[PDB]
Amino acid sequence: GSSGSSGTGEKPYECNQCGKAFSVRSSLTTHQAIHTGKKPSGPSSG
Ligand SMILES: [Zn+2]
Repeated sequence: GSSGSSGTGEKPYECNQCGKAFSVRSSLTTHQAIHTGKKPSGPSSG
């Protein structure tokens, strides 16, 4: 599609998991909590 920030593009920080927009990136981080989605590696590796 059309990808580019040259005109139309408001609310750069918004949630998609449940659908909740925000204002400050700091806010999105506070909401990311309930939206668990991490992938920490283990102490061993192959
Ligand atoms: Zn959400």
